[PDB]
Amino acid sequence: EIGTGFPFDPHYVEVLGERMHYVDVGPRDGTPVLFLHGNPTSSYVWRNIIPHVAPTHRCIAPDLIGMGKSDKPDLGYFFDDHVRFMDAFIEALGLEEVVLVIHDWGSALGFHWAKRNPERVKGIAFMEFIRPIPTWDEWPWFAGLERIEKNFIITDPRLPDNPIIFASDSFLQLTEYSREEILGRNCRFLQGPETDRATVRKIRDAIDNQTEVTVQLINYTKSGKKFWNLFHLQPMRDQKGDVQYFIGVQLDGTEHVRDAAEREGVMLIKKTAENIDEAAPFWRETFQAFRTTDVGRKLIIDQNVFIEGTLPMGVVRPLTEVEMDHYREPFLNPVDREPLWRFPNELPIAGEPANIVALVEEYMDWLHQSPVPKLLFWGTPGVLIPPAEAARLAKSLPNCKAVDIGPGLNLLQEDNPDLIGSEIARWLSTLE
Ligand SMILES: CCCCCCOCCOCCNC(=O)c1ccc(C(=O)O)c(C2=C3C=CC(=[N+]4CC(F)C4)C=C3[Si](C)(C)c3cc(N4CC(F)C4)ccc32)c1
Ligand SMILES: Cc1cc2nc3c(=O)[nH]c(=O)nc-3n(C[C@H](O)[C@H](O)[C@H](O)COP(=O)(O)O)c2cc1C
Ligand SMILES: [Cl-]
Repeated sequence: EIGTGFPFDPHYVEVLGERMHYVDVGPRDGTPVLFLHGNPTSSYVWRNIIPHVAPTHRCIAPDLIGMGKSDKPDLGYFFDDHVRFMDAFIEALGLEEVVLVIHDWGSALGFHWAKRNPERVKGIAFMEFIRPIPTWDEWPWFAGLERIEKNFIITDPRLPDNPIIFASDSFLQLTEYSREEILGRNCRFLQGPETDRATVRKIRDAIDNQTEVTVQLINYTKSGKKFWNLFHLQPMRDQKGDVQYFIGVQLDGTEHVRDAAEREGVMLIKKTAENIDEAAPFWRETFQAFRTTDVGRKLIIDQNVFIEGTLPMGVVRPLTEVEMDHYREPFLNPVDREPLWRFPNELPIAGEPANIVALVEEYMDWLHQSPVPKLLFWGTPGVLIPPAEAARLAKSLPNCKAVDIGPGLNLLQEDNPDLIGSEIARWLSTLE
């Protein structure tokens, strides 16, 4: 299993009148590697990465102020507050040059620090980072829905060849493929020799006409088992009425009951498609409600929805109870939940807040002209970084090597720590 323990002795340092906790392991003479977590996590999100780096390099992972084992003073916990504390933390440890490993709001911290101190950053690994998000349409409404008891997939017709970017657990059961064997491919891989080609044209024509179609079709499991697949597809449109996704709903079994009962099956998958489409904007409207005072604080501070509801929906795989208690630990007291609510209100989406938008633009500009080595991880569908944006950055950023970690949402270290860690370790070998 992926590791659930946290086998690191605590270290502490006084920072602007407040105590911060950090992990500090590995050798001590060379360039240190600084790990910056974001919301709603802590140095715990790095627990299975650091062991890949520790044999060769020093590993420093602080808990942001207000989080983890660090003190919890009375602040607004604005991004500017975290900036002051991290500035002071780095100076308090005496750090000179560093390599950065950064995630979420840790990455706004790391990129903002590098822009102001470029000759001290010898390389940057980043994943799911803070970028200006132009429109709420780019926020994936489907994030974290893999366990919904409904057989459906989402395709992104704007990626080459309309690949699958989401597959519910049910769809894995039906086809016998794992999520890593499904995402990023066109759903036509389920077809085989006895698939009626005239039916495949009916699907191809309808998709080209951006229109719904319902068919029954011969498909194959990963193990070669033929089965009748009764499935319905239909587009989803964004706020401009343009198709940004297709939704597919499949019915379970080799059927063979695809007659008379077919009229009930057809009605069931059509009804499921409509119900999912009806709910998609409410799924996405949750973060918008977070970004409000009276409702957002009742959800996140009074109810703890960010820990109990958003955090598991940022991992494709299920988090165990042990792992959920580690993330719960700093926030058992409702009064300590301020940084959970202020972070999403700082996110630069659709131009607000203007001050954070400007700041992230400034360091994005820096990163585009900086020769510093860059290692970027991304998953499907991701949350902050959709695949298309990962692809764009892989070509825009100089000295950038991009790594696809497989299925992933926001806490990519939790879906595939062994790849992220080993990739970081080989990368570090190629540096100065
Ligand atoms: C730096 C950037 C950070 C990255 C952020 C990552 O973003 C990931 C996606 O964002 C999701 C935002 N949206 C919500 O959080 C949300 C919305 C609605 C619901 C809902 O129930 O309708 C919930 C929600 C729960 C919500 C609250 C819950 N309590 C409060 C008590 F403490 C328990 C429980 C669940 Si629940 C254990 C009954 C639950 C289950 C669920 N199905 C399980 C799986 F099959 C999907 C879906 C939603 C919930 C959650
Ligand atoms: C949302 C969606 C779901 C689909 N699901 C399946 C499926 O489950 N099985 C299948 O054989 N084809 C499925 N397809 C069809 C293929 O992806 C493809 O569009 C079809 O084979 C016609 O295209 P082609 O002639 O270029 O192969 C789906 C298409 C969409 C848009
Ligand atoms: Cl956030």
